[PDB]
Amino acid sequence: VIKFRAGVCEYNEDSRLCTPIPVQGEIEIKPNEEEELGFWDFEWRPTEKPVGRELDPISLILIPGETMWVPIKSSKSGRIFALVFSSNERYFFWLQEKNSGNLPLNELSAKDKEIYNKMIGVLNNSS
Repeated sequence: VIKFRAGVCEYNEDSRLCTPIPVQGEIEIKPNEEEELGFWDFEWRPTEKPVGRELDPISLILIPGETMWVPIKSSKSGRIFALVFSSNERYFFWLQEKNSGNLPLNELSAKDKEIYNKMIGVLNNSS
């Protein structure tokens, strides 16, 4: 429904560190495929398949209190949209373009207030 360019970022965490492996795809904000599961998919999907990491193509639901919204969990490399889960496979996503990583970090993954506000609202929302 609402599409943007993104990749995956690593599942690999050591101290919540990550290094980008350049991988392309698209993220799509949806309210479900046929809108009856109950929860709001972020469908990721490849133009280049995920590598270096345990992650695969996915259609993944944002469930309150099982999806935390983390603005950036790292400080090695910017551009970290993190959705972290309670031992059900956490998924990290990465901004495909550079709009972050020229400046000191904050809540940046692209932007601070916009993304933070978008992420919290889609997250709570539930069908």
